[PDB]
Amino acid sequence: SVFSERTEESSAVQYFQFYGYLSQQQNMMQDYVRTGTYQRAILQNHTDFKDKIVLDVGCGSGILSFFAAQAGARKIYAVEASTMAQHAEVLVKSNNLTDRIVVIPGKVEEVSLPEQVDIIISEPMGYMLFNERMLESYLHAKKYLKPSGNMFPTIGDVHLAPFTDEQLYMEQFTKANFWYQPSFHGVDLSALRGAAVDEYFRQPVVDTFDIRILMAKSVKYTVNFLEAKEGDLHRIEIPFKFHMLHSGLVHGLAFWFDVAFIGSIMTVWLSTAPTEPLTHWYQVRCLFQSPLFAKAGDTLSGTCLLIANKRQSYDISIVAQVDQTGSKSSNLLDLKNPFFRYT
Amino acid sequence: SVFSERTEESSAVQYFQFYGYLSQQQNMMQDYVRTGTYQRAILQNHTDFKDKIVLDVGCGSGILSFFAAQAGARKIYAVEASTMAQHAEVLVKSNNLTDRIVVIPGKVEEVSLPEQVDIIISEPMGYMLFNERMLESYLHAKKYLKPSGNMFPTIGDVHLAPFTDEQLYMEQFTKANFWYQPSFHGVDLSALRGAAVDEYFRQPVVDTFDIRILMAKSVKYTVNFLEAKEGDLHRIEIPFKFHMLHSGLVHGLAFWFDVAFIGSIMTVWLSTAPTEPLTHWYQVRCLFQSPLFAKAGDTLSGTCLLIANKRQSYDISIVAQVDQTGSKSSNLLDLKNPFFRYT
Amino acid sequence: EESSAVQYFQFYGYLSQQQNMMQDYVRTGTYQRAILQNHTDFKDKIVLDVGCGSGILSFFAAQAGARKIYAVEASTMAQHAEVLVKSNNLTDRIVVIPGKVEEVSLPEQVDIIISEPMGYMLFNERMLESYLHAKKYLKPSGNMFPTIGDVHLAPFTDEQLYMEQFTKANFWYQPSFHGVDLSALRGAAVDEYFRQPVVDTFDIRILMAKSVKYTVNFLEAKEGDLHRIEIPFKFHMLHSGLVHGLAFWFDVAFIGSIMTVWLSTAPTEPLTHWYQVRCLFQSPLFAKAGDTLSGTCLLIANKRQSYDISIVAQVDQTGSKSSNLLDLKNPFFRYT
Amino acid sequence: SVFSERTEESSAVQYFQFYGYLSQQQNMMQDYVRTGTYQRAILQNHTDFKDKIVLDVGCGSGILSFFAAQAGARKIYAVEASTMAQHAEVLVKSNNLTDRIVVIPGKVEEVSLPEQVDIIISEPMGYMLFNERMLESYLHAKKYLKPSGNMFPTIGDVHLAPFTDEQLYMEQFTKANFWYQPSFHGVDLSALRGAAVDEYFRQPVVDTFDIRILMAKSVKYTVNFLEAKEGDLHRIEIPFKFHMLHSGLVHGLAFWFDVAFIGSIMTVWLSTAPTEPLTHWYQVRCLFQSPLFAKAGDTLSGTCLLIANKRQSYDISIVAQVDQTGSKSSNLLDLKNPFFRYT
Ligand SMILES: CCOC(=O)C(=O)CN(CC[C@H](N)C(=O)O)C[C@H]1O[C@@H](n2cnc3c(N)ncnc32)[C@H](O)[C@@H]1O
Ligand SMILES: Nc1ncnc2c1ncn2[C@@H]1O[C@H](CSCC[C@H]([NH3+])C(=O)O)[C@@H](O)[C@H]1O
Ligand SMILES: Nc1ncnc2c1ncn2[C@@H]1O[C@H](CSCC[C@H]([NH3+])C(=O)O)[C@@H](O)[C@H]1O
Ligand SMILES: Nc1ncnc2c1ncn2[C@@H]1O[C@H](CSCC[C@H]([NH3+])C(=O)O)[C@@H](O)[C@H]1O
Repeated sequence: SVFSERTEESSAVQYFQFYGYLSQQQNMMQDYVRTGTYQRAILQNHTDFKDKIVLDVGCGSGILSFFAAQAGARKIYAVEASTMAQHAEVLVKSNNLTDRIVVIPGKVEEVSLPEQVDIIISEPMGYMLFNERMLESYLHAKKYLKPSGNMFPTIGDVHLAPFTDEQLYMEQFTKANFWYQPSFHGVDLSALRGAAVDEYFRQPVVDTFDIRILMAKSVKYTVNFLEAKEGDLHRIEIPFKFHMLHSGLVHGLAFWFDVAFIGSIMTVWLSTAPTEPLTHWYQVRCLFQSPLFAKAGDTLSGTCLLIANKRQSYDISIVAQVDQTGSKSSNLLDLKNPFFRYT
Repeated sequence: SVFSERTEESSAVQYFQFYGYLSQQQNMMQDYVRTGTYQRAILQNHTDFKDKIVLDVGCGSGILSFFAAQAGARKIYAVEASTMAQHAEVLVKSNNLTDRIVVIPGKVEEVSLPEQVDIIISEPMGYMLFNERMLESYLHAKKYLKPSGNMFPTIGDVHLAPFTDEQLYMEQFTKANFWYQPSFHGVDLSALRGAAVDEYFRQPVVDTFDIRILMAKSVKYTVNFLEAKEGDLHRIEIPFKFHMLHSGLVHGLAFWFDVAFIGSIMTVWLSTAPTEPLTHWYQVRCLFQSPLFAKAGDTLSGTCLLIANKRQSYDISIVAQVDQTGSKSSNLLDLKNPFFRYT
Repeated sequence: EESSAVQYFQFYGYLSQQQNMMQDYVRTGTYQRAILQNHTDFKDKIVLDVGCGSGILSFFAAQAGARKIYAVEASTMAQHAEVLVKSNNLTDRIVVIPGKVEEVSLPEQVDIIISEPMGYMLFNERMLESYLHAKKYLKPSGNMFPTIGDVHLAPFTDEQLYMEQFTKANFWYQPSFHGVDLSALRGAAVDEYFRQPVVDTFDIRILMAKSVKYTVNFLEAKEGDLHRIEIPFKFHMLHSGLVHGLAFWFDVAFIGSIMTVWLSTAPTEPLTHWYQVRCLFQSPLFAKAGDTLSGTCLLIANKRQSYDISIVAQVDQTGSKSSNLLDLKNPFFRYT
Repeated sequence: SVFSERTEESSAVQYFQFYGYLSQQQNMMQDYVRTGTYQRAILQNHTDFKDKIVLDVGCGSGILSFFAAQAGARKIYAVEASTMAQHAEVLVKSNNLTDRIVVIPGKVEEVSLPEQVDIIISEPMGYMLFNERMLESYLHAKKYLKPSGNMFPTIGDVHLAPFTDEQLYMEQFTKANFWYQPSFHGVDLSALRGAAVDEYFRQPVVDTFDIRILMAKSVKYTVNFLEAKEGDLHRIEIPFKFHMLHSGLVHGLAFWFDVAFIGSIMTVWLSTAPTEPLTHWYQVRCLFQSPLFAKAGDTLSGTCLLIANKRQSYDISIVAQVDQTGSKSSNLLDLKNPFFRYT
């Protein structure tokens, strides 16, 4: 199948084991911004759902299908690959919606749906939008989408901005310098210090931060889910040119994302920006191996290349240069294993 | 091999991947009670190592092998299945111990050793002692042990005691009651309440606690590593009969463990008891879904049954009754998915 | 029901209960203040005291110069009031008439009716109906003391109380209480506990929105108006969080010719023997600051001299709704 | 029925409304002394129950019937007049005991049983044993008892003893003197002081106390439920002669009670004495209007007469005199309206 060909089994097992927990669905559901914004988007665009056929990709508990039901959908196919699928069936039955919602256990790449749909709904966004690579299943599901059908969310924006955080940068060495001692219980650990430094810097940092550490307005990379194909997400090249608003040391790049629901009545935005209330996605920061000095007015240019890997995640490659000085720094990060710093 | 027939590919991959990180090694090493107590056990029993052949099962960073070298071992075979093996060899070289520590990459069930050993060392203890199932590899390694050789640790004591903690119980009940809502954003979730409670209470609670919450003297279950066979750890049946010292609600059972290093010069104990300084193992508590009332003088009897599973952990069944009244509780826990409650 | 009335009037026949009421200085002092400072509404007037008890209000009316006070009391306290009238040398002015105001015959119409008919949440005990019934003896230009009553409602957050009640219900969750499985009743137990209005006081900071007010004008209203009392509400949430229920209190106003005097049982005011009342939701509602919480509190009069209370509340922005039933006759007195 | 004939409608309605609440059943159930002693009494006398026909008078939640089922009864008729009867039916089914326990809604005086029973069980004890007059229903149920049938409880002991408690006594005047003031908001209340004193002294005081307030060994009055007839409980005359152990002022009589379960295997006692752990019955004290001075060695003689009233309670008449001095005191108390003093 399409899913299995792009994912090591070991990862998929863990992934769907993870989403089989009611506690995780609860964790997502209790994020008021998320759930409220999806509900707001679906109900305020009721003309996009009333008497329509809907597909819920990865329905989990089923919450979005029930929202689609509130909006008047004629028939909702709710596909779910984890065991959560049975619980969804339970909720469908207990909410007297069996005539309207059909739970389909399995992967959307592998199940067969009987008819074309007017609209697809889903919540496939991970850290940095793309983590978990579920966006590809979302795009894959358009094989069941009627031409001129719609996608909720309709588009996704990834934002990048350079940041300064001396303490975060210093933290890595403070942790790694554990190994820089000649007699830990009589053992010289120092030979592993460089390896420890490298290991820490390959971890993207998941947490939030004060927006005051940001040194330039973000660069935006847009995925239009109506236009994009699954293959578009295998290699994501995000060039950037930052016009520095502040003078100082740039320690790395900060990441967050927005998604938009573009309905017939209105467009509704779900934002994970550090200027907005915190969500369960937080934000993500990728350090440069070496800080770059920049003056306000200078340009910081380079590339963030996201390469999809077989663990349902991405290898992140960042190259940055201060154009005015030629000072250069890069980093390569493994997004499947982020460091959760939030407290 | 013995390891692969009894272990899922997915679980083993994540396990040995997990232990491939220097940061996790740093976390274990920075547990001073653990590391210091091991070093104390090995050095104070230097005669059990002097000019001896040693096997270190799962050497990780190699720290125990270095202790064995400090104590005068002539040759140490250090077996390690994760990529950490590469790092351990780096340390063996930078510490000029190549003539004495031989790193052998691979699983102890699969590698070939050149000779039998006089003593086996390892740190195979997990949560509730048994989690991760490394004790089976530790016991499996005895095929390389000479007829009158020794094991460090030599024995392991599991301790059980009932506790009262209304707040923890109500905490979990508070979490589970989310699924009690009849109108979460208009959706009746209640049909799943029972499912939510089951899932939450199946999580052993990992943390520490004040000893005064204990309602009776602990019961001890001893595993003798010198005599026990690997197969013995597939199904562990722990009967218990507590003589209640205090009247009140028993909300569940608390678990911790001791291990002993029985050397020629001394017996050295490593304890994770709540009366002792905290370790990275903390303590473990298994909640009853419903508490049992008992009076001082009553006896609380039952069985704790541990079933080894394919995810390198245990299915826990706890059945307990207040003998005088017939008040009974039965519970099942999934040790692989614990609740980390500390700070 | 005869059964309810017997207990009611036996309860009010005890001197200790009168003492308990009298020793509420806010109540007694505020009543006295309302009557004396509007003394011209009583001076040389005819008064009816509905449910006079010990007679204290009739005595206030006498102090204000009333020419004649008919003090109606159905409990045996009526006999104690007459003792006080004699020992206070007011036989020429206070006439105790034992019996129910619905059943006695009065010699003349009155200029003003006084009474203390307020129960928990104002309406408990359904004595307001007797008060309004008594208006048959009221002159066209007559007055009522109190004249109006305001019921105040506000959403509140109080996790401690909610878990307190759930902890109690959790008893019925046991699969083996002395070997007996009680759990099949847990749903019934929760329902019962959560049907208890909680009588006590609280810190005003638990309130999550400015209160909503429902006013009953005793001068205008009919007895019949009180069998079904429908109180709609729309709260504009000031704080984000879990709404665990609705808090209730009441004010009454004595609108006299000289001044208006207010008696308040609000949590911002000194405590009275009425405290305040809270109705818990079985499931709390999450609301954000700025959201709207709308719904209805419906009071249906029953034959046990009280009301069946249905509270339905909804967060308008999410559709999260909670429904609840309270038996006002059996409250939980939490105050200590 | 005999029940409707001895109780005003108003009282019975309130009584059975009161007992229709689960919280009330719960409070009785959570009295461990009570519930546990009944369970012990029934299980330890299993030969009095195994394959027998049982009558449970006023089963409430049904708990005693379930104890009888545990002891092996072939059949239990569980009679209950409040709406609790319904909830009892639910528990019998959910506990898979419909073939052995038959819930019979109604008053034991009014329902019909299909057959005679071997043993009657009940918990009919009120304050000072006799309050609520349920013992008459219990004795009435003997119309269904086989000759040589048994009753659990089998006997009831009411204990009386003189006590000294100056503070309790003074409390009464402190409370009544509220009315002894010439200008309560301008009103002279004093004419009612005597009535207030009266009202307070007519209330039996419910609470517990230090046994050291007792001034003589108690006198015991026994009801043998096997022999007694309903009518025996309408008028209960308890003569007493106390031999004073301590010198001082006697302020009244303290009351408590025991019941005994006289089975074929053993006798089990349920005691509410102030020397025993507290129960929901506490103890009861009836004050004398005027205290009596007694010397150690003096005799305090008199009568406690309990007269049943239609409010399902008793009018208590107590007359006592110190024989050596002739000083005399009386009190008339209404057990229906006690003062709950316990704090
Ligand atoms: C929570 C406290 O509740 C209260 O405020 C009251 O009910 C006030 N209480 C006490 C107030 C008292 N007057 C005082 O201020 O001293 C009501 C009194 O009115 C009597 N009564 C109730 N119905 C009655 C009826 N149809 N006909 C005649 N009498 C009635 C009652 O027997 C009682 O004596
Ligand atoms: N290819 C796939 N096919 C089906 N379900 C999937 C797939 N990939 C991920 N999922 C599920 O999609 C869900 C993403 S989480 C969103 C769940 C739910 N719609 C909610 O908003 O609460 C998880 O339950 C995953 O198990
Ligand atoms: N069957 C096995 N064979 C070899 N190594 C193993 C096996 N099971 C676990 N391990 C490794 O053993 C280690 C357990 S942690 C103990 C490491 C070291 N003794 C120290 O105290 O620092 C990890 O590095 C695991 O990867
Ligand atoms: N005459 C009567 N007939 C039937 N039930 C009665 C009668 N009098 C009292 N009861 C009930 O008897 C119970 C008294 S206490 C509850 C006793 C129960 N067996 C237990 O141990 O928990 C109440 O449920 C009353 O409603």
